[PDB]
Amino acid sequence: PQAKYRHDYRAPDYQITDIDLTFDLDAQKTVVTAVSQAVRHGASDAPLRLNGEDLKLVSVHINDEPWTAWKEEEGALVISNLPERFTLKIINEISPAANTALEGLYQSGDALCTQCEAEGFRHITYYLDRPDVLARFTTKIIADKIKYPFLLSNGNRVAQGELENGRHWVQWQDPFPKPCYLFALVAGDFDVLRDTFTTRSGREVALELYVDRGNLDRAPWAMTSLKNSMKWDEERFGLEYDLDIYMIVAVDFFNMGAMENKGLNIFNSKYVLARTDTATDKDYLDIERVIGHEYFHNWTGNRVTCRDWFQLSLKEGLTVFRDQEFSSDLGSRAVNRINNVRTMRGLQFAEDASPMAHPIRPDMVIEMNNFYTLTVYEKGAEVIRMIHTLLGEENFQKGMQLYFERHDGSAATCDDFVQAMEDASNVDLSHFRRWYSQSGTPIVTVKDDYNPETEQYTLTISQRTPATPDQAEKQPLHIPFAIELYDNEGKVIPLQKGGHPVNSVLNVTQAEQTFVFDNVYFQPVPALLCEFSAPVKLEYKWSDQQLTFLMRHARNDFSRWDAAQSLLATYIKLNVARHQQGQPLSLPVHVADAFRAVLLDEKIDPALAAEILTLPSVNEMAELFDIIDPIAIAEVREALTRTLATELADELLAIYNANYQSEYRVEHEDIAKRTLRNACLRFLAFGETHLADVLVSKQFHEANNMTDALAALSAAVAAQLPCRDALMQEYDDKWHQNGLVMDKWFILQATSPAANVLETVRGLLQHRSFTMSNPNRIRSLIGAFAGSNPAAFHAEDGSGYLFLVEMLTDLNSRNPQVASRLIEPLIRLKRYDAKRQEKMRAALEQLKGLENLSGDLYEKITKALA
Ligand SMILES: N[C@@H](Cc1c[nH]c2ccccc12)C(=O)O
Ligand code: NA
Ligand code: NA
Ligand SMILES: [Zn+2]
Repeated sequence: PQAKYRHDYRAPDYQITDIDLTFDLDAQKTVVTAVSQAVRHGASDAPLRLNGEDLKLVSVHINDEPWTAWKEEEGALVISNLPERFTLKIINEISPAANTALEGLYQSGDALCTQCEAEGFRHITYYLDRPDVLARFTTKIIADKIKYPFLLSNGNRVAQGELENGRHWVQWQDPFPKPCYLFALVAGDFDVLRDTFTTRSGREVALELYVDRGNLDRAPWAMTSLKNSMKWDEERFGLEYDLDIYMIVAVDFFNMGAMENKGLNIFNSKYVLARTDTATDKDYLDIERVIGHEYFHNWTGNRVTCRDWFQLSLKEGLTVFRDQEFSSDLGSRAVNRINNVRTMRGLQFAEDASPMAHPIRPDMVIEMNNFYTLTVYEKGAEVIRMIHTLLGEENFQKGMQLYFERHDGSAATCDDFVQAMEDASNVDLSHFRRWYSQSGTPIVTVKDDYNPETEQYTLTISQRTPATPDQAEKQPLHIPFAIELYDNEGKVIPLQKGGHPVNSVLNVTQAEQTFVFDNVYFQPVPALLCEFSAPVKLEYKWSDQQLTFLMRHARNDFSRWDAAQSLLATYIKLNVARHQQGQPLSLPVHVADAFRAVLLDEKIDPALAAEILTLPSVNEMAELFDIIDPIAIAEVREALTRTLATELADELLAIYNANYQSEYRVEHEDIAKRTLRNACLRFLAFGETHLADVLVSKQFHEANNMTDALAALSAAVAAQLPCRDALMQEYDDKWHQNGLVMDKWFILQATSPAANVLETVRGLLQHRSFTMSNPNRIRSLIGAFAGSNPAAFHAEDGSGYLFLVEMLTDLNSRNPQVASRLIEPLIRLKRYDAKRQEKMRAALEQLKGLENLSGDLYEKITKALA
């Protein structure tokens, strides 16, 4: 497999302006007829090079003349000796039923559906499968009427007819030129939820949600979320939907989350289907986020698309930023920010420290499907958010407006977007652009001094980004570094110098810099990197008392949570070192006291309290350490939970009881109380065994919603309570027919602290609700074990690695995209001790030797073994 390079970008030799597709659909053999209007832009002797994968070519015509001047080669059809403008007609066959990779045209249950991003359309026909080629599509679909009564593609229905032998057809036209990755086709039999949204300017939009027969009871929340998304994009960004119909199809078999195909989004059913007895608060909020995300792509991705795939973050960073802003505006901004920061520090930082490290705009890609990453998406959003911090909302929106004005109807670059922001705002972003080209996580070190003689406070701030495997050279970035200074009363000290106010967002642009503030009338307690103002590691020598002071006094809820994280980090590190020496947990009394105060504080938002009372995950804890000890981390997390459960037992029960809610509502105040109550339950499960078992079993059985039922079941598994097996069996018996609900149970099985977890996981490969044919099942059982049970995955006997090798040997052939998701825990080997590294290296070497090794795995394995 050959690497492709961003610096090799060249405008295409040919454009296609219009394509008319016909599908004669059948699961075994689909015939595709594609009639494209092409125009040569390059040299008169340049051949037309069409991408194609696994196609059976039937015929090639140019202006209806059977063409003799062509050859097929690896991944391509190369057509020579063409006029400047011509009609290309290709007929080819494909086999949806044979498509286990779920890219191109494939089967999802009884339905046929497509996935074309990034380079899936070339699995359907020979085409210019590159996103800077935009064409107007029309799509004719011919199929068996009984099997496929609904035949959907992008845009509007313009023709329909009936044929002999029980077949029918529909033709669709989408007026907006698009790259082929935004093409979609769906055929099948569905229940349809229909509704309407009227845009602010009065365009009435038909909304249609297609779900498997029998699932209409689970569709209204997604529909509500769609309307919410449409309204928000109007209010916040001034953007209206631009077509007459908005279709969403929920499919059970899907490699990712959802796909923004113009006017015909295709969603993993996990991000559509919800009922109060099947879905948790988190599921509801995820459906909201993902519905919003795909909707927001209509402008940031569709109306303006990507010139090439190295520009992926142009749409993904900006659309993730938009979905976060949406969720934050509608819900708790603090809880959203907190959770997004947990993801950055606990998951994205790990990727940036790994062999797969890349800038948000990559320079080199072998398999583009490998680059739909925490970096491109989540760090991409942090970079957008930094622009927002630097510009402020008004200038940011001016930048958005200039971006659309310039680039609407075209494929653009990351640099185009940055230039629009810079030009609209008059803020210089030339240095800022390095965030697009540099990989790795900057470390920002802060030292301070208070001078009582002069009433000056001095911050000396330094930065460095360690070298990464992809980049030997690193340079200083433009880091927006937000601060707040507090006096002894918890009041904010005005920032000023030489008689002028100073902006609280410091521009940290050098390797080292000093900032001096005057009229600092009392020695301050600083709040540093407020609202996680840049995606960086902060090094500052906090005292415990400074941190508990911030937990009490900090103005923004994020700062209060973040101070608690810094307080915990010190004692997590302490207790992991202790674990390694065979010593039990040690925690100062004043630390337990800070958490008691949070529990008992009547004024604190329960949403905030709940997050402070949610310990960092084992993945967040891992990032505190150069070399990860996953067993020590897991056991310390449990010991810390048990210690707090004992110290806080009375308070935890009081708050648990106080937050009881008889009515279940998917409403932010109720969700916040429930999140707090269940945070309390988690500790209570790890307290005195009989009371724990009673509380947990009672909640599981009395729950009137899945959030409370699953919180109880999860606690029973985590604390290995007596009731565990009975409750787990009860859930299986009730829910085994429901794959999405069973995913929750597979996750609990996979992440269990039980000594025999791997045995159980292997046995579950035979479970009635599990199948290797479904990405959701695979991720919930196998992915959760390897990625979310590092203590078991990294068992000292190497059994976890051997298990994953077995699974990846299957998935490499079946579904390389899912295989490549699942190999990630193995490529982290350099973070582990020598003995583990050698077993992980052996595992990777076994996979490297596989017959028919996918490009997806090849790329990751070679980087890991380098
Ligand atoms: N474009 C989708 C992501 C996606 C869905 N399916 C895919 C398959 C391959 C690559 C990306 C995807 C999004 O970010 O909203
Ligand atoms: Na809000
Ligand atoms: Na100091
Ligand atoms: Zn996206």
